Amino acid sequence: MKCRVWSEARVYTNINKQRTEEYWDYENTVIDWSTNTKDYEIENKVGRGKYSEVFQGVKLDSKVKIVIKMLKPVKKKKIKREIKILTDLSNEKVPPTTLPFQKDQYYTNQKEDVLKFIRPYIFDQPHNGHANIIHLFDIIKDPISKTPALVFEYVDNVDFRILYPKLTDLEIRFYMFELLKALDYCHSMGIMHRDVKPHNVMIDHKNKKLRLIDWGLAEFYHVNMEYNVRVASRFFKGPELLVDYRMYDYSLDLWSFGTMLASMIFKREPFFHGTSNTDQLVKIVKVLGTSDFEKYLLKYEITLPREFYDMDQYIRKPWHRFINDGNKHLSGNDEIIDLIDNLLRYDHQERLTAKEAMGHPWFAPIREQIE
Ligand SMILES: Nc1ncnc2c1ncn2[C@@H]1O[C@H](COP(=O)(O)OP(=O)(O)OP(=O)(O)O)[C@@H](O)[C@H]1O
Ligand SMILES: [Mg+2]
Ligand SMILES: [Mg+2]
Repeated sequence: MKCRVWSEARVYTNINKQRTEEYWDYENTVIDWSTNTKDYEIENKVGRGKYSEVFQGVKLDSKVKIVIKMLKPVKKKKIKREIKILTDLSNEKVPPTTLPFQKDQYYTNQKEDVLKFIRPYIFDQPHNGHANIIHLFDIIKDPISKTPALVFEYVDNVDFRILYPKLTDLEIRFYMFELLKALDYCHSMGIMHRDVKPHNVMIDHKNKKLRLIDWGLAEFYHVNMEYNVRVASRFFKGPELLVDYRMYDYSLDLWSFGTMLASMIFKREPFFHGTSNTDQLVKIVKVLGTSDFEKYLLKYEITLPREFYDMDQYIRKPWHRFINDGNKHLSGNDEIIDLIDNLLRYDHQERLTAKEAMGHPWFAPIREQIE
């Protein structure tokens, strides 16, 4: 019961009032494990993360190449949550983002101060964002090792530290547009991803194919719910997580998207490089400035956690200052700077929504090629 000023999502506010217990209540599901990995031939390791080791394999009946995510020990409800979210997203018969746009059903937060953040531009067309969500094929648990495991669609992915430096301006615009479609869809489904970052974005470059993976930290959005702030990874944590504003929403994903984008555009990786939890906030404020930070704390009447009282006064760094000859081919236009500026805001309510971001001028060359 931490928050003083209450906050609600600007968009898609009431999805989980519309949808009921059988959709969002992951704790009261029972996982239908497959008793055997007999349907699969498990090959070599293709990746890892904080919560898993991931192995390439083949589904023997169809010969489809898959991955198997072997889950490290965690609370069992986290496993139920990942499975529920993945199945909700894949099993929706008519993805809401494929339907005709309805503004009154979109901008659902009707507070006067929140409505001022509606942008003059918006992508208002149906889209295939649901097709950018990784597909879960099976749930398996070996009888001998007792290891819970998730079988997914395989993506032929290269580490971002190898791929991203090779990408052209137009290719970054393309892929980041694909990511926004995925986010618009999961948000429309009343779900926050909460771990948006390069390692969780599979790209098969030769097939121009993008998948948003790793749904293990995702959560259902409920109006005025206070969430744990110890989620995501240090470098991608929004200001709300650092100052312990627990009543956050889908906009957290857009901060993460923005920080990922800022890294690609300015070629500084990671963009906010904190040496500790404390210093992570310092790295952010060093950029956005102390002045707007304090206005933000005042707006929500946030009592700053104890650790941040040794913070110095910082003058805002204009984005222009991040431009240099190494990156100017990606950063040297007004459009990208304005996009980044409108994503990376202290106040979560101020940030572009996925749909607004998709309608931003920077994506014009991508939108042009849709029809
Ligand atoms: N479908 C896939 N195709 C190819 N590689 C994958 C796939 N799924 C996962 N991987 C690889 O395995 C890694 C770990 O998977 P994932 O991100 O789902 O697990 P995690 O342990 O929850 O990660 P995090 O530490 O970000 O929470 C990924 O970063 C990726 O490199
Ligand atoms: Mg991951
Ligand atoms: Mg959104």
